[PDB]
Amino acid sequence: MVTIVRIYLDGVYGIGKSTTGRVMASAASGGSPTLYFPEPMAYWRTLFETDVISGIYDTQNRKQQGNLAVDDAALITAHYQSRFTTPYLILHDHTCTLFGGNSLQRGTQPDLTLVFDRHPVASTVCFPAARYLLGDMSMCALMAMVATLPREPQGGNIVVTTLNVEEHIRRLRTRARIGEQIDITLIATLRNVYFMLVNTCHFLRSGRVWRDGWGELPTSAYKHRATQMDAFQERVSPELGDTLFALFKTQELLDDRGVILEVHAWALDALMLKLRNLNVFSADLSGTPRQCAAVVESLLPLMSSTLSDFDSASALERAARTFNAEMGV
Amino acid sequence: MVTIVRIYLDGVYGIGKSTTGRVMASSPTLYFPEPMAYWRTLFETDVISGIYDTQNRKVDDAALITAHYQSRFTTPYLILHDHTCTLFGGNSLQRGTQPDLTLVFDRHPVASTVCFPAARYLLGDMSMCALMAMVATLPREPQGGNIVVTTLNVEEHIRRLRTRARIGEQIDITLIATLRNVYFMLVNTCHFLRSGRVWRDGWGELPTSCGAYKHRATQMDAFQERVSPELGDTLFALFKTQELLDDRGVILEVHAWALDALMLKLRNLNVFSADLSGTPRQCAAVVESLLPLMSSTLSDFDSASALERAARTFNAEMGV
Repeated sequence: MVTIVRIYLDGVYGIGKSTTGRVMASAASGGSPTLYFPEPMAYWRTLFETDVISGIYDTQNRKQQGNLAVDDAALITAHYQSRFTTPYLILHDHTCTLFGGNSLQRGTQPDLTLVFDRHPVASTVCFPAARYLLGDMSMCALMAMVATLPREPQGGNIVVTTLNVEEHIRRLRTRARIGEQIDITLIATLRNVYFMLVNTCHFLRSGRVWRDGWGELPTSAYKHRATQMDAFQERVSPELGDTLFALFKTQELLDDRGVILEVHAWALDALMLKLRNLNVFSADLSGTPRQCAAVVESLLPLMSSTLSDFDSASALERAARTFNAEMGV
Repeated sequence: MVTIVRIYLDGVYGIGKSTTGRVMASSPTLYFPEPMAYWRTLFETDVISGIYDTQNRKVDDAALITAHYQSRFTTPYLILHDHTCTLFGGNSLQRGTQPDLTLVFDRHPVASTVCFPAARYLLGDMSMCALMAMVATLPREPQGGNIVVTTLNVEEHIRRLRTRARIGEQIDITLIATLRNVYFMLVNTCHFLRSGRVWRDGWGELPTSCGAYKHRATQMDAFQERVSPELGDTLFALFKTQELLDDRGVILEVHAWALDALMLKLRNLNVFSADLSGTPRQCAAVVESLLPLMSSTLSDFDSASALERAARTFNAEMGV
């Protein structure tokens, strides 16, 4: 038998996710034998007749320019948003058959650590949520995305990466073209959405449910605040209004009476059940890559581990080798 | 402990599955209808109008808009699946008795995520990429599921669809023919997995489905139901395409994983067929007759009440 700790590293782009993950996988970094699963980049650019990275931001240009109807521009955007998801769903279907069960917090160092660049939450929930709040996407499209989030089986750990805005923009800046513009509005919205995610999991871990405070909560003004730089944070004890659930109390989902339809309630039930099994953490990436790797590394004692066998652990290693080689550039 | 038999009534449209379902409910029987309101009524867009109106291309951008609409068909199915899968219970077994409760669902997630799209790249209206996209979103069927594919001789099917259209309408006959082939492939896939085999058994010794295979899959009566089918009679066969292989002709591992998922997700689907030639009451009788061959799960009193609540709500919210 083999003890396994699995970690999804997530957050806003340009913070230092991949670099931290690669260092964590290194071996110069010590700790437990670690396997890194990078972003499925080939899948997006190189394996099919289209570059989904192109399309996404490009559609936001064609719509601005007046190159495609705004009704069409919300539709082809959505389809690309959908394509981001596919490789994550596939990786998830594959590896969940191998983690094993017996989730526990065992405190000791595992036989083996897995590190995934991004959890399926990123492309099915967070990124679409951002786009909906900015007005690039409808509620109906968001629900299309959100419904495709898979259930996390027992044992999962998600580490959301944090960083002060100054340094984050500075980090994007160094990596940007000549005098290329940075989308401050998107990052600001994406930064809040990830705080809403961290808050949500805290909420659910404290035994609370999306109905706890629903009647009192105002209708979702809300979208203004969602784009406001630093309007949201990691909260000690989260209230419904600090979580993702709050964006769903809007008119498009309610009665004539003002009561949410039971069918959208079912949708919020599913989002809850699906995030239940994600043990949540924060990691500040202020340091150098080495120091970042250590900030995440020191979260291990509170992390959940599963018991798997030697044959599955090997199957996870071939998976990682297969994934790295098939997803590069 | 309440004994539950859930059946998914599925197949190509315009045969009479909804009608059959409604009659079965009139052993107590619940009927979950299609999420019609969800698709047409609850939001600004009409996905049934949309996917038809998007075919005002009759050729490259349409393929992306029709693929997005396909996603929207799926949404309410994933929502209903997530709510009910909690309540069915475990202990799957073919007990051969009349259950305390039988659930009739209009269609399974497999229709919208696999059959209509999931490599519906077939008519060339959608791409392998857009396909993998839908197929990946197929939910895992928990133990005890039963699927009944409705079959109908093509003459009576075409008649039914015609005696339902108005002054200047069309029937996408070429879509109807393809769907009839894809649903046979679905039946065969389940028989094949039940037979103990796996998508790899026959894979090397299968011709690369490229160009010719798609054209064959759109001909009326090109496929049929077989108890012992060849790999080429299944949904697995359509994924051996140049688009998914490397230089040396071997399927990439990531694509292989997608076939495993599809495989695994279909495992607990006990498949049946039913001929819908007769009257609505006869069709229901045909389906009712398969009951003692089906899987049943053991649920608690509280969960079966929740399922009864589920159907009342769903019929209430999804009408028109």
